[PDB]
Amino acid sequence: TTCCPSIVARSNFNVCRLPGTSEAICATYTGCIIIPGATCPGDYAN
Repeated sequence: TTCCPSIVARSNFNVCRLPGTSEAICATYTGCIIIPGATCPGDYAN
């Protein structure tokens, strides 16, 4: 599951994913995070 800190970060993440870039690389690129659960925390609300 991916969780993003802000709207901008999520939008950036989605563009990063368009060529098929691994989630983990898009995460460090944007500040989004990958978690094993389905429940994003309040400080990664987007």
